[PDB]
Amino acid sequence: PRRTPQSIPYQDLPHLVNADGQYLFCRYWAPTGTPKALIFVSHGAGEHSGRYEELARMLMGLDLLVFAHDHVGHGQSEGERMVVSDFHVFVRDVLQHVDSMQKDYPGLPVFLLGHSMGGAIAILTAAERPGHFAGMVLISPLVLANPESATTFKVLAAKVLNSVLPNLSSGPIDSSVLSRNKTEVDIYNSDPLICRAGLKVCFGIQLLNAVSRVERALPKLTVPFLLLQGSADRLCDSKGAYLLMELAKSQDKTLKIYEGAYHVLHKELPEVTNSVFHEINMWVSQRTA
Ligand SMILES: O=C(c1nccs1)N1CCN([C@@H]2CC(=O)N(c3cccc(-c4ccccc4Cl)c3)C2)CC1
Ligand SMILES: [Cl-]
Repeated sequence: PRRTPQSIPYQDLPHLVNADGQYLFCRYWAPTGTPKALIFVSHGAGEHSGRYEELARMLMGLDLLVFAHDHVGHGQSEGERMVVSDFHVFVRDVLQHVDSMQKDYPGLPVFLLGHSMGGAIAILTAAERPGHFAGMVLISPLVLANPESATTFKVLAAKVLNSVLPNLSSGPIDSSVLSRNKTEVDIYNSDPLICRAGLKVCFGIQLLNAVSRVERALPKLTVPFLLLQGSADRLCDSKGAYLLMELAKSQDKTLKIYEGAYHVLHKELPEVTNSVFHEINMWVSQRTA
């Protein structure tokens, strides 16, 4: 039997099989009655769909059907950890899941919610189906990386690829600089479904591809969106949030900046997280009435 990386059979779990034959672990939060809309939650690099439990519960409380999967190489899905043949795999697999749910809830609007790399995936998914999605909620989306970090990575990648230097990595995710909430940092660090390994050069190249593709997509974007961004984001530079506001053609676009907040706004200090939940609730409520 095909099993998760934790050895649990997929036959016992909600799942899908992607176009490459890989099992992806799925998660669903359905309201008791007819949903008003569907919303797909797109997690980021190194994490998984279970990080979004409370936000998903809030959205299902608004009578949306919330759905997600662990991207290939993440969480309880198959694949070598935190690698991908090409970044578009993630987009393709989101569209598979979206298409399979929409046909069983025909006529319902579909939203996207994404954080960080998951926000890049949401942008590229909406740009691939222009006019299709009802709206997108973006939490610190990967639009422009920290320029020092990105430069460092490009230099390292050239040494590995071009000068064949072995076993080099620019390092693992450092959660301590991604939230000011120390309790959330500790919870993340001990989550058994995250990836704590050093960044592989092949995956960093796909993240660079993502940023390049997002840049080309921004003028095609017409989807309504809410963009939430912290001013002290060490990973997704706030300049990218301003770029997205400027270059998207969407007629319905809103930015909220959280002064002093770090990258993971939905796992930040309680005043920030509570605001993030409130703002998402009101934005989605107003667009699902
Ligand atoms: O919940 C948490 C908490 N932190 C503190 C408290 S809670 N999170 C979940 C969300 N991640 C985001 C999601 C995402 O796409 N990220 C991402 C994006 C681009 C690059 C890299 C990267 C950087 C270096 C090495 C390897 C890699 Cl891959 C990571 C990190 C952060 C931690
Ligand atoms: Cl892509």
